[PDB]
Amino acid sequence: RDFNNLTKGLCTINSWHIYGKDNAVRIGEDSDVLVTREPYVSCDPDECRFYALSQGTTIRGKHSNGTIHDRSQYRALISWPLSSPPTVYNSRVECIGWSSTSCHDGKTRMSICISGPNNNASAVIWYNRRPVTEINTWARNILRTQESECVCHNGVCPVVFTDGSATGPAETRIYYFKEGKILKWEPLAGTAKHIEECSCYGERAEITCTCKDNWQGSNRPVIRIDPVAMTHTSQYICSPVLTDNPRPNDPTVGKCNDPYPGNNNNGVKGFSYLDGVNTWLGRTISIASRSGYEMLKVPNALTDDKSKPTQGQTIVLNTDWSGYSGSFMDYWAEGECYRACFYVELIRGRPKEDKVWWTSNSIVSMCSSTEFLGQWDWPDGAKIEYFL
Amino acid sequence: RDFNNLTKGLCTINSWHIYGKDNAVRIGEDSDVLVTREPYVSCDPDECRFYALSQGTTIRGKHSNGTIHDRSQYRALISWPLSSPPTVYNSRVECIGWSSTSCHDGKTRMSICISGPNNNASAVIWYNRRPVTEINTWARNILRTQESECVCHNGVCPVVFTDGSATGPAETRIYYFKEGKILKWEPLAGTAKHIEECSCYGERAEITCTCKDNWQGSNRPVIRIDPVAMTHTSQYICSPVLTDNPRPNDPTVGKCNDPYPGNNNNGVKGFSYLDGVNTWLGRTISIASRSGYEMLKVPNALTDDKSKPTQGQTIVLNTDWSGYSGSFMDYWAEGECYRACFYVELIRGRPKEDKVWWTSNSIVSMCSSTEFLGQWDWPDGAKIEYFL
Amino acid sequence: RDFNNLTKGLCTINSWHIYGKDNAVRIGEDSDVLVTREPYVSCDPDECRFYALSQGTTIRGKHSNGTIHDRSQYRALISWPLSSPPTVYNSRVECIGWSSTSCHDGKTRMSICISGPNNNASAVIWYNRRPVTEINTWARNILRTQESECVCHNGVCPVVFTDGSATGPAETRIYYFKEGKILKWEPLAGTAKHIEECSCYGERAEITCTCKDNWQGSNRPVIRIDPVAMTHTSQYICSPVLTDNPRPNDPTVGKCNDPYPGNNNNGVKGFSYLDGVNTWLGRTISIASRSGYEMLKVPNALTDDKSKPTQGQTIVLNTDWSGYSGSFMDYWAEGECYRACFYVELIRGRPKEDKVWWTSNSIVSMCSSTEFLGQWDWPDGAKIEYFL
Amino acid sequence: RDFNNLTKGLCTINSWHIYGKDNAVRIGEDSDVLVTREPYVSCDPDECRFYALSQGTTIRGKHSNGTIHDRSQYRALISWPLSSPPTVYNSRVECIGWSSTSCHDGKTRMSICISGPNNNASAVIWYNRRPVTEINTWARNILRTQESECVCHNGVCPVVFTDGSATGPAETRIYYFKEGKILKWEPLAGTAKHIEECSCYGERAEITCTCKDNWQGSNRPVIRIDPVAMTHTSQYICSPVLTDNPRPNDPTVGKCNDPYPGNNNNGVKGFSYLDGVNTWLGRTISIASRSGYEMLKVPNALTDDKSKPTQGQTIVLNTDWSGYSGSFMDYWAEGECYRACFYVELIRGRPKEDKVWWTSNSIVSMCSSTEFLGQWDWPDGAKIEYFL
Ligand SMILES: *[C@@H]1O[C@H](CO)[C@@H](O[C@@H]2O[C@H](CO)[C@@H](O[C@@H]3O[C@H](CO[C@H]4O[C@H](CO)[C@@H](O)[C@H](O)[C@@H]4O)[C@@H](O)[C@H](O[C@H]4O[C@H](CO)[C@@H](O)[C@H](O)[C@@H]4O[C@H]4O[C@H](CO)[C@@H](O)[C@H](O)[C@@H]4O[C@H]4O[C@H](CO)[C@@H](O)[C@H](O)[C@@H]4O)[C@@H]3O)[C@H](O)[C@H]2NC(C)=O)[C@H](O)[C@H]1NC(C)=O
Ligand SMILES: *[C@@H]1O[C@H](CO)[C@@H](O[C@@H]2O[C@H](CO)[C@@H](O[C@@H]3O[C@H](CO[C@H]4O[C@H](CO)[C@@H](O)[C@H](O)[C@@H]4O)[C@@H](O)[C@H](O[C@H]4O[C@H](CO)[C@@H](O)[C@H](O)[C@@H]4O[C@H]4O[C@H](CO)[C@@H](O)[C@H](O)[C@@H]4O[C@H]4O[C@H](CO)[C@@H](O)[C@H](O)[C@@H]4O)[C@@H]3O)[C@H](O)[C@H]2NC(C)=O)[C@H](O)[C@H]1NC(C)=O
Ligand SMILES: *[C@@H]1O[C@H](CO)[C@@H](O[C@@H]2O[C@H](CO)[C@@H](O[C@@H]3O[C@H](CO[C@H]4O[C@H](CO)[C@@H](O)[C@H](O)[C@@H]4O)[C@@H](O)[C@H](O[C@H]4O[C@H](CO)[C@@H](O)[C@H](O)[C@@H]4O[C@H]4O[C@H](CO)[C@@H](O)[C@H](O)[C@@H]4O[C@H]4O[C@H](CO)[C@@H](O)[C@H](O)[C@@H]4O)[C@@H]3O)[C@H](O)[C@H]2NC(C)=O)[C@H](O)[C@H]1NC(C)=O
Ligand SMILES: *[C@@H]1O[C@H](CO)[C@@H](O[C@@H]2O[C@H](CO)[C@@H](O[C@@H]3O[C@H](CO[C@H]4O[C@H](CO)[C@@H](O)[C@H](O)[C@@H]4O)[C@@H](O)[C@H](O[C@H]4O[C@H](CO)[C@@H](O)[C@H](O)[C@@H]4O[C@H]4O[C@H](CO)[C@@H](O)[C@H](O)[C@@H]4O[C@H]4O[C@H](CO)[C@@H](O)[C@H](O)[C@@H]4O)[C@@H]3O)[C@H](O)[C@H]2NC(C)=O)[C@H](O)[C@H]1NC(C)=O
Ligand SMILES: *[C@@H]1O[C@H](CO)[C@@H](O[C@@H]2O[C@H](CO)[C@@H](O)[C@H](O)[C@H]2NC(C)=O)[C@H](O)[C@H]1NC(C)=O
Ligand SMILES: *[C@@H]1O[C@H](CO)[C@@H](O[C@@H]2O[C@H](CO)[C@@H](O)[C@H](O)[C@H]2NC(C)=O)[C@H](O)[C@H]1NC(C)=O
Ligand SMILES: *[C@@H]1O[C@H](CO)[C@@H](O[C@@H]2O[C@H](CO)[C@@H](O)[C@H](O)[C@H]2NC(C)=O)[C@H](O)[C@H]1NC(C)=O
Ligand SMILES: *[C@@H]1O[C@H](CO)[C@@H](O[C@@H]2O[C@H](CO)[C@@H](O)[C@H](O)[C@H]2NC(C)=O)[C@H](O)[C@H]1NC(C)=O
Ligand SMILES: *[C@@H]1O[C@H](CO)[C@@H](O)[C@H](O)[C@H]1NC(C)=O
Ligand SMILES: *[C@@H]1O[C@H](CO)[C@@H](O)[C@H](O)[C@H]1NC(C)=O
Ligand SMILES: *[C@@H]1O[C@H](CO)[C@@H](O)[C@H](O)[C@H]1NC(C)=O
Ligand SMILES: [Ca+2]
Ligand SMILES: [Ca+2]
Ligand SMILES: [Ca+2]
Ligand SMILES: [Ca+2]
Ligand SMILES: [Ca+2]
Repeated sequence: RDFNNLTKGLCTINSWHIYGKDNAVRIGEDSDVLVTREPYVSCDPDECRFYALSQGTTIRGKHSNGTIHDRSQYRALISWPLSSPPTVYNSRVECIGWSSTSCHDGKTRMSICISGPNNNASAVIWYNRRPVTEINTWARNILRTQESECVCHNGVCPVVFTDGSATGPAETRIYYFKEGKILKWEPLAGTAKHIEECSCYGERAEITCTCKDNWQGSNRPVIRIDPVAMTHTSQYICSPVLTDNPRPNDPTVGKCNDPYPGNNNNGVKGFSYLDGVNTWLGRTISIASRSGYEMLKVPNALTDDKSKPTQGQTIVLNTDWSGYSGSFMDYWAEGECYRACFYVELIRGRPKEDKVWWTSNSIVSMCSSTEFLGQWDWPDGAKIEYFL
Repeated sequence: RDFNNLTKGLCTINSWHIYGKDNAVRIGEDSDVLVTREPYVSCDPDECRFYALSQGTTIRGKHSNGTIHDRSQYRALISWPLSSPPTVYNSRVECIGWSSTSCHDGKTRMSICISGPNNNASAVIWYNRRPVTEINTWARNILRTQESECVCHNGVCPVVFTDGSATGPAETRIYYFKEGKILKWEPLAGTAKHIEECSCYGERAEITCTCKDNWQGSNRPVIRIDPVAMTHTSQYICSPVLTDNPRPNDPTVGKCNDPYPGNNNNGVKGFSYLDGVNTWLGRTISIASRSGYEMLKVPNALTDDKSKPTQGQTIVLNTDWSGYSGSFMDYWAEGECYRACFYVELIRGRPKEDKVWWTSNSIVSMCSSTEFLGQWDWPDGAKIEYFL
Repeated sequence: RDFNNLTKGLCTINSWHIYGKDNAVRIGEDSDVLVTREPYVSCDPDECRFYALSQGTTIRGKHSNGTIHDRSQYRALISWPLSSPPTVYNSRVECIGWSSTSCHDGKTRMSICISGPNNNASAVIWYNRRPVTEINTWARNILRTQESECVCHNGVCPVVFTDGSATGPAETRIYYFKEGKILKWEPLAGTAKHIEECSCYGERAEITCTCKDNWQGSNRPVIRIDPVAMTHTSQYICSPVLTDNPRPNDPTVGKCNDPYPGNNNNGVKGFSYLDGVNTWLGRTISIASRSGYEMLKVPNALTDDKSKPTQGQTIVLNTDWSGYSGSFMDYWAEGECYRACFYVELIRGRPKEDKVWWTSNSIVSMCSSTEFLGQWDWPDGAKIEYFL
Repeated sequence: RDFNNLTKGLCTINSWHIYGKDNAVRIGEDSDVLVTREPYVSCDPDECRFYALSQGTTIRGKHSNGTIHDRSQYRALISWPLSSPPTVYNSRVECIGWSSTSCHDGKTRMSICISGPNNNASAVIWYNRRPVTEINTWARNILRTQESECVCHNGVCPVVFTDGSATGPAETRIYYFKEGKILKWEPLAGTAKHIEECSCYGERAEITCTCKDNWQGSNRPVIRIDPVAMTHTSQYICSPVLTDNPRPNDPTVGKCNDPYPGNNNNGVKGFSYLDGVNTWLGRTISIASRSGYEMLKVPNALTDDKSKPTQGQTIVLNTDWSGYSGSFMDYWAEGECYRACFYVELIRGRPKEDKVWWTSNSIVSMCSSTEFLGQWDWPDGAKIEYFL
């Protein structure tokens, strides 16, 4: 109909309720489920769906061997009905590639897939299910993007890309698209020293992205975008409650404009909702591996370098595997506020579980509740032994 | 379009005709059928569908081992086309959880799923396929609901929940929802001493629920709801034709306001159509187990403590496994009256058939006929030996 | 929109072109294809689909053992997209039962399924996918119907049913339905001595049904129905070109009002297009078994007791298995005439191929061409050995 | 809505971006994927889909044995969602046969399938999913057509057919269809000596077809059609950059009106975009087998007998199997020009890989970009050893 405008603020997050869970690995042990990774969730005005990068093979299939690898010609961005697993028969291919993002502007959806060899990748921007624009690699070193939904305001959908080194300064760009066309792009500015895999959400005409500094920071970089002025700023979450993985133990004081040191060249896609006292941070429980997952209410985390948790909710036990996590919201829901949501990728297989030769995942997702709900843990649920 | 109003009375039930049957267990022996239990049927203005709580695994899958358990993080309310089996590829997830209800108000559908550990469960009410309201456990002991469809009148959809003990007094509440929002809730009143798993239907602006007294009664408690005044009453079916399972043998006189004694802390979800002389009761044939199923016309069963059968129809032979049973009607059918319908869950596997490690079921459903139709029996039809 | 009216006459049939073929048995050797029999084809204003009676199991499934049996509680009328096979995942259940018919009146579809034990069967008439009317057995001996599509004119859809003996006089009735309701029914009249499994088509406000005399005739009985007056007549195809199976060899003169003798208590569902010189008869090539299939142009076959073929087309070689055959037309196609169509059931398995324990079939269907097209043969195509 | 008119010219092709890839063989190793060959892509105003000739069996199925054969009664033209594989459950049958073409005229789609024995084949033209016209073989020797999409202009959709010898002069006809009806047909004229499997596209009210001279030419014949005047011309691509397979090595000067000699009675379906300096030719890398695939910018290839490449892009490495290739465009995309697209059939199995008994393929497809994008190679990706 008309382009969606981020006119609402976030609902008060007093807890998280279960939203969707596909049990993909459990089910796929005996059905035609595609191997995936890098999943996310994204809504259209009339439906919300699961998304992920397929590996072009079923989990039980012999070609599942080797799926620990991130980039190949057999990957594609696929979407499928909420809480169903990604099967060969119900998965819709959005585009071909090994890195992606996607978002609905209120009229139709834009999907972006990057493919290519490491030194010669290219992004193709699809709009209304047709290819419209292409962008060639600018630094010839793994052109890559969000791996979770983008956000639009009045037809303008900003997207963060990075090209170049993963362990030194790289060239990050913010593209402002409208109907799949490039209105403008800027180089990253601000104090964030390295950006990768941004998780974004929008509220009150502003888009907030919590990304990952693979190079040096264990605290997360944040990019705040003005989609009208088509400008942005960047900094790090000030809070001592560190949210990357791996990471050092939490200090008593964090860093607002520099990476918090202790762990180099590694990390995991993650997210946060930065809204004053209504601030919630997601993170793996383990400081060493992609294990467990918890949400922590850390009032003013973005700007307070001594902020610590006032409430929390465990999502996945530390004795269970987690993975990437990102933000999304149903911008077309009823009500006066946007309900914050997120997903956690529950990785199974390699490298942690090497008795099998594949790597895949399932998805669990929650949204906020203004109630103070009881908590449960949500593991993948599959028994690896069954796959042997 | 407009909210549906319960303006019609029930059609005269002179017999029951076959409505739907999915043969899920037979088919699933060699196809991707999800393991389920707690099924039901519910109609939208343009389609009627089968519903059930998936176990997050196929029957042939290795994760089917252990599905005798009722609550886990791998369950979800799913719906699928009438008479098809619940397959991985055609099952639509309504919400995540281990206890549910769902009903269409004429404009859109409300689905409710409860999830959580036993001492910290919560219900999330979905409307128009979006989460709208959440209710935290009030007694910290297995918050649970109907396991069959709710009913709406002018947008108001009452739902019966129970939280607390299964073998002593508990806290049952009647919630009046409208567009997924809580208009009001009441504690249970009347003479019913314990309520669980209500089976409801509506006619002439009144909603009748036949539930189960797990604690003491072998006769069934009944809750009659006024969805306009948003008030209710409760009693037991007066009839000596006892309809819970297990149960003692039928006496010559029943109880109207107390549980009929003889069997404690056990029972099965069931239903009835209480409409004066047009009254029909469903029940297992066996007084000891979930075996067989029959419909008995017991005129004035609700109010006559000496009422006995005047007609009957066998649905499932006593040599075949049955299970839960509940009511539903197509409130959007043509004609001058609502045609009473019901389903019977045909449980296969554990605990009765323990040579297999799973527990699942298929569904059979009938609706009333004003004709006096010949009868057939409708078993699940699967051979357990094939699964060995 | 509006009820369809049989305003056109048949197109001139100069040959038959391939219309649809599902290769169900070939495909089902390694995919989730339901076991079926008694198939047919029927069109809606916007789509034409394959129909059949499922056996409630896949062909590869262990429950396929015993599917030679015609009636069980596990059968149902299913429909699926033209030329696709009947799979667990794409088959839509129309109703439950072991004998059926179905037809679209231009506004919506009426489907009829009969279920029950032999002495207590009942038909339930569905309209707009809802049960509307039920008819109890009148002779307590296998109430049964067409097994191919019915035909409507101005909302009136006549259907032929038979109840009683298969080897002596029975009680055949013609029901005139409108919106699933019974407007009227008549007992069979005319000279046809026994009627079963009528194959019908409509043209110029008249409905012609070629049925089967299981009792005595090797020539086929024909019922011509006036859907406006709601009256009918019956006789036999006069032609010496005999079209039942089994049957004696063709004589030089046939019978117009008596069964042509030579074979008792057996037969096969079949069809014909009786339109003066534009008359075409279908039949198995073998006089002993359901083997092969051919179309023969026999001018004035219905009324000329010495009529013999003037043209022909082989459909299935005598070295290949055939089975039931029936008529249907797309009453919603463009043009000035109705194009005659038919299907042939290609039965595989028992009793002819007893190395397997199942019985199923695939479907081949053709429509007429005004051209004189070259001919091909169309076998099922599966290798039974693969199933061993 | 209204018939589409070829009002735009081609976009400038500066490189090719990835459009779709189904990874059919990889996926089908462990899922219900139909065996196919002769694939293509074709768009409707609201969706673009993959098309191919099914073999009526899954790849893992036992009936896959022998699928190297081109014509049988078990083949059919099927279409399925872009980039999904052709599965038993998502494949839509357009018509039955072993040679086909299909195209949308802006209002609805026309599909053509030819079936029959070699000496008695016939084409049936479907429009709006109904059979409308039939054409009998005129030379009694494998009536055959494009194997890729046709193109329409103001409702007129020309199609090229060939009947007769594959190794001597044959009878090629150009049919001009409108709503499935024949408006006119012409015999082939011009200097092309033999025509088979034309790949066509339209721009500025002209339709260009790059075909294959199976008899003598290693350079490709080209047919340019005027869909308004319903007339055409034919010649060969003048360029010395030879594009059939097998073929001799490239000379320094080609032939404009005669086949370039060196290889007789063999070839492969291929295509080209002939647009002055914006000319791009596709071809296998190997001159001996269907191995590899590359796009070469050869300015004025059609008319310049000394034209050589000025740019290029490798699509499939010479160490990977290719096959047929053809053209298609989304005539309903936004913008001022038509974006040239093509697909490459990646054949697996026999005859090159004879350790398996089947022959199938997957599909890769690209569209042009005005950018100068980096290149990747796109192989089928399956490991034959897994199928052993
Ligand atoms: C039924 O359901 C309800 C609802 O869920 C249940 O109630 C919830 O219970 C939760 C668990 O108790 C609770 O979550 C905790 O909240 C704490 C904050 O509240 C307390 O402090 C505030 C502020 O003073 C008070 O107002 C309030 O009254 C409380 O006293 C958080 O602090 C908790 O998080 C910390 O602990 C957990 C372990 O429990 C860690 O995993 C987590 O990371 C936090 O601790 C680490 O980080 C901090 C900050 O840097 C460090 O100081 C600390 O030492 C830890 O650091 C180590 O560990 C991390 C992670 O591994 C590592 O990176 C670091 O380097 C160190 O090694 C926790 O979030 C909910 O708020 C509460 N909800 C409600 C509404 O009440 C109820 O129990 C359930 N009922 C039943 C019967 O089960
Ligand atoms: C073709 O189809 C038609 C249509 O279906 C077939 O006709 C039907 O036939 C049915 C079977 O005969 C019949 O069903 C029975 O109806 C009885 C009522 O009718 C009779 O009584 C009335 C009232 O006097 C008369 O008007 C009428 O003329 C009849 O005489 C019911 O009473 C029957 O139910 C009882 O019996 C069955 C076993 O048959 C039990 O399973 C059932 O639970 C009932 O009996 C138990 O309960 C009562 C009440 O407390 C006890 O008194 C009794 O002792 C039993 O108690 C024990 O068992 C229960 C259950 O296990 C346990 O809990 C308890 O503790 C005790 O141990 C039965 O419903 C249909 O009405 C009839 N329909 C029609 C339209 O005619 C026809 O036969 C078919 N034709 C062919 C050729 O097959
Ligand atoms: C390319 O394609 C074209 C188009 O398909 C091919 O041309 C077609 O070729 C067909 C086969 O030749 C042909 O079909 C036959 O047509 C005959 C009628 O035409 C002839 O007679 C008329 C009338 O005089 C002439 O006008 C005309 O010129 C012809 O001369 C039919 O009579 C044929 O049917 C009979 O024969 C077949 C076997 O071929 C039997 O299976 C069939 O049942 C018919 O014969 C039985 O029945 C009759 C009637 O009672 C008996 O008299 C006879 O003895 C047989 O009876 C025995 O067998 C039956 C069945 O088993 C049993 O029940 C009984 O008891 C006895 O045991 C046949 O239909 C097409 O018309 C023709 N089409 C066209 C447009 O030309 C062309 O060949 C192909 N090209 C190539 C290169 O292959
Ligand atoms: C990142 O991505 C970019 C974008 O893709 C990469 O850049 C591309 O690199 C490509 C590979 O170098 C390049 O493709 C080549 O383009 C040549 C034309 O450009 C050159 O000549 C023009 C004209 O003078 C100059 O303007 C220009 O500056 C260049 O110098 C083509 O000529 C190439 O095709 C020929 O070579 C390939 C092998 O590379 C053959 O397979 C192909 O068939 C062509 O050669 C055969 O055919 C010709 C014509 O008859 C014969 O003369 C020749 O001898 C060959 O003949 C034999 O082989 C054939 C085929 O087997 C057989 O039939 C015959 O009988 C003989 O046996 C090639 O197309 C892109 O244009 C370029 N793109 C851009 C935008 O720059 C970049 O490298 C990537 N980066 C990294 C780091 O990898
Ligand atoms: C989002 O904001 C823009 C205004 O910036 C709205 O766009 C206007 O919509 C009406 C109706 O389509 C037009 O007549 C105006 O010209 C539109 N645009 C501009 C850019 O002025 C848009 O409708 C808003 N979206 C919603 C859902 O209300
Ligand atoms: C069910 O009853 C309510 C009346 O209580 C009907 O609601 C009215 O509908 C018309 C048309 O939508 C409105 O103009 C009235 O204001 C509505 N509501 C009320 C609450 O007054 C409703 O239409 C009835 N449903 C049906 C199917 O007739
Ligand atoms: C089939 O015939 C009936 C007439 O018998 C047509 O029905 C009339 O249709 C118009 C428009 O719906 C009405 O105003 C008339 O009253 C209708 N019926 C009768 C029974 O008189 C019907 O439209 C015809 N069908 C088609 C497709 O034209
Ligand atoms: C393609 O060209 C034809 C004109 O040749 C357009 O057809 C005209 O469309 C309008 C509206 O449908 C009619 O009133 C004219 O009579 C149509 N036809 C002719 C043949 O004159 C057609 O609309 C054009 N297609 C598009 C998409 O614009
Ligand atoms: C099922 O689980 C039980 C309990 O863990 C185990 O002992 C049993 O062997 C399992 N059965 C199968 C077939 O795996
Ligand atoms: C099929 O059933 C028959 C009869 O019960 C039995 O003897 C036979 O062995 C079964 N065949 C198979 C393969 O199970
Ligand atoms: C395939 O068919 C050939 C030829 O009939 C046969 O010899 C061969 O063994 C078959 N291969 C397999 C795996 O069945
Ligand atoms: Ca880091
Ligand atoms: Ca399988
Ligand atoms: Ca009880
Ligand atoms: Ca007979
Ligand atoms: Ca050639």
